[PDB]
Amino acid sequence: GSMTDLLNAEDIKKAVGAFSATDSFDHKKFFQMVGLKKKSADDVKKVFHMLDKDKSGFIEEDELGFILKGFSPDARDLSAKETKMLMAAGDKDGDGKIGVDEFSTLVAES
Ligand SMILES: [Ca+2]
Ligand SMILES: [Ca+2]
Repeated sequence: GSMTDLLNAEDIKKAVGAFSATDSFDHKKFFQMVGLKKKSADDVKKVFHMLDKDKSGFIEEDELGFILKGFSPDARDLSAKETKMLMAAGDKDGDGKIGVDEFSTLVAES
C-alpha cells in the first residue's frame, strides 16, 4: 500500500529534495533518482495505480500535481505550470490524461 514497499526511502528522500524549489521539476531526473528504472514493468504499473486517486485508469491533471506526494506525503504540490508541462510530455493521444501505457513510456524514456 506504500511507496516504501516498492522503493527505497532514502532514494525517495533525495529525489524529492532535489525538486524542493518551485518550477524545478524534471520527471526524468526524478524517476532515475527514485529508482523506477531499476524496477519491473509491473512495479511501475503499481506506481501508476497509486497515483490514480479516483481509479479511473488515468492520471488526470488534478492528480498529476500530487505525484511527489505519492512518493512522499510531506512533499509539495507541483505548480500548474509544472503539471501542465508534465501532462504535455506524458499525454500522447491528446485525451488530456495519462494511462498506464503512457506512464510506462514516461519512466522508460527517463
Ligand atoms: Ca484518475
Ligand atoms: Ca493520454
